[PDB]
Amino acid sequence: ALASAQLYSAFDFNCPCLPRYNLAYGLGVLLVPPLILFLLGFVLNNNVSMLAEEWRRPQGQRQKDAAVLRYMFCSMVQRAMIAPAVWVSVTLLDGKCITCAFCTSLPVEALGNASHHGLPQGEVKRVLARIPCKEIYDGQELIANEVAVRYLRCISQALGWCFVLLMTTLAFLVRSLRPCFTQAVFLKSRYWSHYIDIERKLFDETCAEHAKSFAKVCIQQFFQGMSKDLTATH
Amino acid sequence: ALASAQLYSAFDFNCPCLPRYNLAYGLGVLLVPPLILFLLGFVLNNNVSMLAEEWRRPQGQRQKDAAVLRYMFCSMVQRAMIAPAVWVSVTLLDGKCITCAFCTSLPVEALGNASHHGLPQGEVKRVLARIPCKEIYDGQELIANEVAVRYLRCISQALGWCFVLLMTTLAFLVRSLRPCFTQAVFLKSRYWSHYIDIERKLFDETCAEHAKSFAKVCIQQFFQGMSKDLTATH
Amino acid sequence: ALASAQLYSAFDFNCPCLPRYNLAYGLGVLLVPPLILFLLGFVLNNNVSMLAEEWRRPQGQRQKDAAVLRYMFCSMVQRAMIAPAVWVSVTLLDGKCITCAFCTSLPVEALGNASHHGLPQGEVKRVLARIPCKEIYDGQELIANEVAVRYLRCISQALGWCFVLLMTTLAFLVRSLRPCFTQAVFLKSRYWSHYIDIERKLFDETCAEHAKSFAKVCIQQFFQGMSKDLTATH
Amino acid sequence: ALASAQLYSAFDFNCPCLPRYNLAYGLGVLLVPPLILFLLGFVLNNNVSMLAEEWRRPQGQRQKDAAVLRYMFCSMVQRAMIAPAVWVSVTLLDGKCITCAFCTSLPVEALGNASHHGLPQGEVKRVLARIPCKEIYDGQELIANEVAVRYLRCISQALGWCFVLLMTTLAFLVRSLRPCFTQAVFLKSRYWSHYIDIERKLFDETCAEHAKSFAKVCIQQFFQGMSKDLTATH
Amino acid sequence: ALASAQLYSAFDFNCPCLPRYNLAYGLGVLLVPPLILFLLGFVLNNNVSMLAEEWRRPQGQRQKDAAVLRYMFCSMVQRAMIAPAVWVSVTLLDGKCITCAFCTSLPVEALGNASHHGLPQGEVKRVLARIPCKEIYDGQELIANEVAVRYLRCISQALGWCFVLLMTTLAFLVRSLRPCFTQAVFLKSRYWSHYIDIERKLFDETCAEHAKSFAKVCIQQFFQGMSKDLTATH
Amino acid sequence: ALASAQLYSAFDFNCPCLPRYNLAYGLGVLLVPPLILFLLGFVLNNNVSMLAEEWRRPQGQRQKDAAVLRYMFCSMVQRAMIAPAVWVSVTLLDGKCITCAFCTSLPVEALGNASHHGLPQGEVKRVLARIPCKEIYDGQELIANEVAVRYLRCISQALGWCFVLLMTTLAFLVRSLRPCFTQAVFLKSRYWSHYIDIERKLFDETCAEHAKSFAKVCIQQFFQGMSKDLTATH
Amino acid sequence: ALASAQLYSAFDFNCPCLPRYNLAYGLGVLLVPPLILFLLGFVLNNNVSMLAEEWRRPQGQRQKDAAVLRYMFCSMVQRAMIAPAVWVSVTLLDGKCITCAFCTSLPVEALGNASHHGLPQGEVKRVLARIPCKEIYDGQELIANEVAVRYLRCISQALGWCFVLLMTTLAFLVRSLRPCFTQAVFLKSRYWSHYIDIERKLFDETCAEHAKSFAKVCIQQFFQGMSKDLTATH
Amino acid sequence: ALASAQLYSAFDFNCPCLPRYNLAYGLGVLLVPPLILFLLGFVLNNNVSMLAEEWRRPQGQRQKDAAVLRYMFCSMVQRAMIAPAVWVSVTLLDGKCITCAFCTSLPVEALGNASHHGLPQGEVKRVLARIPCKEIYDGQELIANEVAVRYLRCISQALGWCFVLLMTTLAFLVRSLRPCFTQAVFLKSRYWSHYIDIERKLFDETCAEHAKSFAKVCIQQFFQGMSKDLTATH
Ligand SMILES: CCCCCCCC/C=C\CCCCCCCC(=O)O[C@@H](COC(=O)CCCCCCCCCCCCCCC)COP(=O)([O-])OCC[N+](C)(C)C
Ligand SMILES: CCCCCCCC/C=C\CCCCCCCC(=O)O[C@@H](COC(=O)CCCCCCCCCCCCCCC)COP(=O)([O-])OCC[N+](C)(C)C
Ligand SMILES: CCCCCCCC/C=C\CCCCCCCC(=O)O[C@@H](COC(=O)CCCCCCCCCCCCCCC)COP(=O)([O-])OCC[N+](C)(C)C
Repeated sequence: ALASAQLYSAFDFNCPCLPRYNLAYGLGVLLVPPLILFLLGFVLNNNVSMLAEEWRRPQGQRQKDAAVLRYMFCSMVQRAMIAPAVWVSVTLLDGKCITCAFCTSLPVEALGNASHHGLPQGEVKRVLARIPCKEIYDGQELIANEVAVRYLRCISQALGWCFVLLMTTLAFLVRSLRPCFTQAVFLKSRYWSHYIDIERKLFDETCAEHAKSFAKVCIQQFFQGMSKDLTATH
Repeated sequence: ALASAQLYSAFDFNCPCLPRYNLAYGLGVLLVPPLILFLLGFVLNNNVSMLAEEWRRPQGQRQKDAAVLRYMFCSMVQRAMIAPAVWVSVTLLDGKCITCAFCTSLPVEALGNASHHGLPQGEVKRVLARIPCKEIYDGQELIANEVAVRYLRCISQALGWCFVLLMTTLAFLVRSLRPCFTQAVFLKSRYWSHYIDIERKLFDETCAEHAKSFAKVCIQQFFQGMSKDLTATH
Repeated sequence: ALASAQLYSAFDFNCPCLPRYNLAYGLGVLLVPPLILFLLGFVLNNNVSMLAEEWRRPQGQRQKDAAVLRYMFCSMVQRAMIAPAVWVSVTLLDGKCITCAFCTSLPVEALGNASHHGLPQGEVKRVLARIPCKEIYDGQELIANEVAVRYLRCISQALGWCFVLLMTTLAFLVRSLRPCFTQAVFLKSRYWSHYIDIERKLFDETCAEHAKSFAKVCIQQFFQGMSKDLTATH
Repeated sequence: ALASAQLYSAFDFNCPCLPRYNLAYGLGVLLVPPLILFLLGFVLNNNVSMLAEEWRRPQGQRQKDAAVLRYMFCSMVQRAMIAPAVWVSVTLLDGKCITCAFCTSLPVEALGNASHHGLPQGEVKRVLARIPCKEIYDGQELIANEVAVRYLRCISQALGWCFVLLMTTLAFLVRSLRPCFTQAVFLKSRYWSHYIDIERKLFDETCAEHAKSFAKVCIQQFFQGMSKDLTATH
Repeated sequence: ALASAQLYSAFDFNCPCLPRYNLAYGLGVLLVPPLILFLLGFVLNNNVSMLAEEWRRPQGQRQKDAAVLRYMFCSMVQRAMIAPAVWVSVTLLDGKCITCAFCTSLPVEALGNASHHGLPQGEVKRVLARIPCKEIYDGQELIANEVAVRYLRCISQALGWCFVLLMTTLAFLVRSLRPCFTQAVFLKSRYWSHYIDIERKLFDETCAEHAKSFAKVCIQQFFQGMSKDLTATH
Repeated sequence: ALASAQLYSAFDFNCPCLPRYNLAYGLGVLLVPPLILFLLGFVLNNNVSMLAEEWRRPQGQRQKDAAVLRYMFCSMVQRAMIAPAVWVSVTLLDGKCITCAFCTSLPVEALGNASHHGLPQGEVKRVLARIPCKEIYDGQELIANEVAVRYLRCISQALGWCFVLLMTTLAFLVRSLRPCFTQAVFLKSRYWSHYIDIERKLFDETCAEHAKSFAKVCIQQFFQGMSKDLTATH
Repeated sequence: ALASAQLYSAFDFNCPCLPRYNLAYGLGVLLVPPLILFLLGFVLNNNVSMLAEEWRRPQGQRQKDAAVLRYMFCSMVQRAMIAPAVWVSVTLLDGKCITCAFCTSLPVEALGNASHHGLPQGEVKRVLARIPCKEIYDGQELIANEVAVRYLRCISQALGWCFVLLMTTLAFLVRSLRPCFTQAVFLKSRYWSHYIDIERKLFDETCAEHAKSFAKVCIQQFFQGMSKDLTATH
Repeated sequence: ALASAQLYSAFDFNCPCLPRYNLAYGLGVLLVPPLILFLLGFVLNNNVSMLAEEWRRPQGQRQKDAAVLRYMFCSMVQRAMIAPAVWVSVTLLDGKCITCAFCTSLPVEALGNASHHGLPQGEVKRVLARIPCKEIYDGQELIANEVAVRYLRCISQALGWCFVLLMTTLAFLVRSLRPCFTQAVFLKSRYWSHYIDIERKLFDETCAEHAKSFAKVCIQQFFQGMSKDLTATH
């Protein structure tokens, strides 16, 4: 979870100031890295195999239970949401992922300069699009680069807090209510966990103990056959 | 509690210098993050489920007691107030959350420049609003940017200390008085806590001990059936 | 105690250069933060409840003693004075809390420039008041900003050391004399402390031991009722 | 795995701005260091010898099993892919390895300057090739150096995330499915590991114990033969 | 002792360049902080009360001895001198505490400029006094500010080493000679220390052991009276 | 091994820009430091003496074995190659050791300026030789100093990776194949190691135990002969 | 010993450029701090009292021995020389303590400028004396300030190494020869040390054990006399 | 050994640019510090006394042996060479100790400027000598200061590596050959070491045990004679 925030510093955002690629490159940085951390939430878990080994059979003779599986699945999905939830928020509290996503859509005749200063309806996208990357901006007449960053960098943080609110309100709601939390079905899941754990621990003990009783018959053939006597003796 | 103060440095405040959005964006940074830490105070607690499982039934056959619940609820709410209390204070001891909230309301004909220098009653909001963000300020004639920050940044810290005073005086008052602190009802709550704890500890012992007595009948079927003899023996 | 000094660095002093608000904003930073740490000295203590539970009854049937309470009260007040004592001193060894408190009162015709250079008796407050905040000072003729800071920043440190002297001389005096230090009454207080401590420790032992004898009758109802047999057995 | 990322900082990339060598020097930094970490993944493993000692005999009398080997091989290859997978991604999230690979191929008459400004079809490679190394660039007329880095540095990160997605989706797929994961064959592999380990541990015990029973007959010949008496005695 | 040196860095010396206040503000920083650390040396000690409780009675029936007290007193005073001794030296090895103490007294017609350049006998104090604070110095003609700091900053360090010499020579003298060091009286003091220590340790044992035998009769009244039965039993 | 890389930072490379000394000073920094670490690999080992003590006799009556020695020798040589292998690579990934080795050999009429601009065939070495040390370069006309460093600094890193590839491919090959790895001869070597170790440990025990039985007869002659009585007794 | 070197950084050398005071202030920094560390070497030792208590009596009835004292004295003096030896060397390896000691004595007509350029035989001291403190130097004609520092700063380090040589040669000589190192007298000194140590350890045991047998009769008078009963019992 | 390298940073080299003193001051920094560390290698050893006590007698009745001494001596000398060996090398890998040693000897008519530009055969030493200390160099015509440092700073490092090679080749040679390494004589030396060690350990035990049996008769005379009764009893 903590690695989700620090890796954002390693990434070096930069938006290609082009008309139709901004909307692609912006959202992609917003949604795809979440999707990675979602799937990555499963492979790090250990019970993922049991579901596939169990859910693979479309015959109904499944071993564990019809209801315990639904619980264990719905539980594992919850502990996965934490990683992508952190990413989508902390990236929304910066604006850079959003400042160049919709930069080619804001209104200029409302908060910026006048409605028109002598440019067609096509170059406006050609000119507004370069709002980020404050080193090549040919639209200082149409709107100030310093202001148009404030208007958008602000709107981002609104979605930032309004997102974190709707997220925590959801955790507070499922953490204290019905969604497959029943007392009976809970004991089954917690019990089958210990069965899986002491199995692996108890198996390793018997195997190693079986070898030690068997390897000794081999190590008495390398010995007593080299020379049966050391020549280096004085 | 300590994470409430350090996260303020991670956030990068910046106020959109517009007439009617300041008052929105200012207060929102003041109140919403508190509301997050309030709800977050519950989900981190563990007894939250017991209340919902208990308070859900609107029938009166509740198990624990009619009075113990009211205590445990009123206790949990107290340990939640600490987080949002720290946020609302330390953010009030900076002014940035408040300097742009009411910047479009102070009087200019009292501490600033003269009463009027040739501007209508509409642009004053248009001009005063940009007092923060000291890079685009077209009102150096109407009031100095250096002074108008002092007048407001000062008034903030007054509410800062005056808030922390009324807060600590409240803690000192409830920490040594009546609010459901009775000796009898207290023992019930402290007793039902240990019942919940040694339950989980004592349950895990019996389950694991039950598996170990049962798994051994399975591990004697993988063994003694592979070959009953190692071929690698010399 | 140590947090009293370090928090001073977190606070960012700045004095609103106005005529009648300096005297308010100055002293407030001097006295109010002390008052916070005073009350905060009680809520962190644990015996505060016993006094309120005991001193509440205005009937005279108080349990502990008529004299032991007076000792325990007068003792707790002493260990509270340490925090505000550190604050009022270390803030007096800087002048910033005092340089703008009385900056509108010093004499100019004594150490500064000439007695009068052509200004009325009203603007002198209007002009002298801005002595701190060395970026907008319209009184370079009436007195040098570099000198008038020395005269006041010096007078502060006089009260600084003269305060710490009168403080330590008071600690040295009460630490080795009469103020309710009698041998008899002392043993009562030290004895009732251990009674309060081993009570809480001894109570938790019996309660937890009572549950463990009782929870076992419940955990034999979830078991032996699931199936009495594992289906996953080979 | 972690050393794969940090060593990238030690390496100091720099692309020789020549026409036909870019495409060589670029890909080489992309593919060769992966190939090193692949082979290096084997030599650090310990079971590599057993395969060669076993797979060397092309006669079919192999000792372990016909199926266990295929598992152990296919398992070892998996834990090797992690190192080169990290390299090829983190180097694709920078562009420098890719910005000079294809810099001599992008279109100029699409996103850059005009289609032609008076240069033949040969020097374009001669001029475009020096796009990186922003100190000797004789093509400021044909396309801006600041823009042409954005267009390519962006396209890299697309392959960056699109690579990491297809990678993690592959791990999630093989981590929960068929590829030689059968229960029977698994026990063989895990069992032959312990045999190899307790062998080395049990052999060292017997050898050292055999010497200690034998060395003592030698150390009684250096002693009792020096003088049988110390001369330094008083 | 070590805190005496480091606190000097926290203090921010600055000398008010006035005629008759230098001599006051200079010595005060030299002597007063010593006097604080002297008295502070007592309150941190623990035997201070015994002297006051003993020396208070002006009747001669004192308990301990007529001679042991004189030893214990003369011993405690010695371990106090270490703190102020460090302060007065390390502050003398800087000159700032002394450079502005006597700056208005040095001779100008000896090492500085000529004897007289056209100023009365009053302004010389008015002009020489501002020698420190090298930002407002109207006496560059009468003596160079760079030289007059060397002459005084040097004389300080002479008293610095000459002080530390006379100090260590005093410690070496009393550390190996007569001043109430007799063998007989020494054993009394060292013996009465252990009596005071094992007293407090042995008292706490009996009191706590007495409560535990008594509290149990109270904790059997909260129990067995709540309900004698848990309702939450299944 | 790790000290091989860090010591490179301590060394301060600098190439004497002369015609025929570059080729000497360059290669010397490349090959000689390797040769040091090779020989240093032996003296740090401990079995080096046994070979010399054994291989010295050119008579054939050698004690250990005719075959075990060849193994132990060929093993020790392998663990020595690691140090010089790291040096020759990491120094090839910088170019400075190679940029001035062959700087007087590259072609100028291929990638640099024109074929000839008015200089004989002798001064070209006189002029090209100073390509490194970019402070005295009299050949800005014949070829740019910025480009000619790229051409050579690049060619180095080609040999860098191409070297590390051929190295790791060699380790992977000998780590899993024939070169005196036979099972029989291996047990001899591993067995004679323990003999050497427990010998030194077992010898030190007997010697120290022999002295302690003998020193006691000496320490009863200094005692009981001083005076047989202390005079300081009271 | 190590504190002798680090304290040199704390001291801030600066030489008063005057004719006859240099020679004083220079040597004083060289010799006096040594003399401090010499005497300080004794007071930190513990056997210093025994000598004074023993050597005080000029009667010849001394207790320990006529010869053992001479050894213990000559031993303690040796372990004191280490501190001042380090100071006098490391301060000689800088020149600042010596560059201004003899700066008014070097020859100018030998390594500096010409023999005479128009100044009397008195001002030469007046002018040469200010050679250090390279901010006010009125002798740039008579000799360069940059050179005359080299000539003297060099001569210092000659005495630096030549001192450390004669010092270590002395330690090597006394560390392996006659100066009261005899075997007989050595055992006396080493024996009387243990007598002094186990005395203090054995005395503290008996005294504390004597109090504990005695304090108990006092603690049974504060108890059983308060009330013999707690009133707080329920 | 490691302190030999770090102390080089503490020393601040600087060469007095004079004709005949360079050759002195240069070599002195090269050879003398080695000679210090050589002698210092002995005094830190402990067996140095035994040799002097033994080798002092020129009579032939020496106690240990005629051959063991020669071994122990030749062994101790070896472990001393390590310190000065490190110094002479790491100082040769910088040139500063050598750049000003022979700076007044290199040829100018070979690698520098022309053979003669109008100066006699005497001033050449007068002018070449100041080659280091690149702030006063009056020979920019005769040879460039930047080049003449390269020519000499290079030649140093040749002797640097060529020295370390001949050194390590010597260690590798004596570490595996004849120089008094015989098996018989080795056991004597290793045996007499343990005799010396357990002697000191066993002596301290008997002496301390003898005092404890004797001090008790003294501590029963200070006790039972003070008063035989405490007066402070209640
Ligand atoms: C300071 C530290 C810095 C941190 C870094 C931060 C940045 C991080 C950025 C990114 C992180 C990305 C992580 C990737 C996923 C990791 C797991 C994995 O890969 O395992 C899989 C790999 O084995 C396979 O099955 C893949 C095989 C596909 C072939 C790929 C060709 C590679 C050669 C190149 C030729 C290219 C030519 C084409 C050119 C386009 C499966 O093996 P496993 O054993 O089952 O894995 C267990 C996984 N577990 C451990 C998670 C449980
Ligand atoms: C902060 C730290 C910095 C990190 C550094 C980061 C940078 C890293 C960069 C690069 C890392 C490169 C690592 C190399 C591989 C290492 C392993 C190895 O080499 O072992 C082999 C070496 O022994 C041989 O078999 C090779 C012999 C070939 C002769 C080479 C001539 C050398 C002389 C020069 C003349 C040249 C003249 C020609 C000039 C062109 C085999 O021995 P082993 O005992 O079986 O090895 C076990 C290996 N194990 C330990 C892995 C299990
Ligand atoms: C942060 C830390 C910095 C790291 C530093 C990095 C830089 C490192 C740079 C370089 C490292 C170089 C290391 C050198 C080799 C070390 C080992 C050695 O020397 O031992 C030998 C020395 O004893 C001898 O046998 C040599 C005697 C030759 C005489 C030399 C004259 C010296 C006086 C000067 C007059 C000159 C006059 C002429 C002027 C030209 C043998 O003794 P040993 O007991 O058998 O040794 C065991 C060795 N072992 C411990 C390895 C097992």
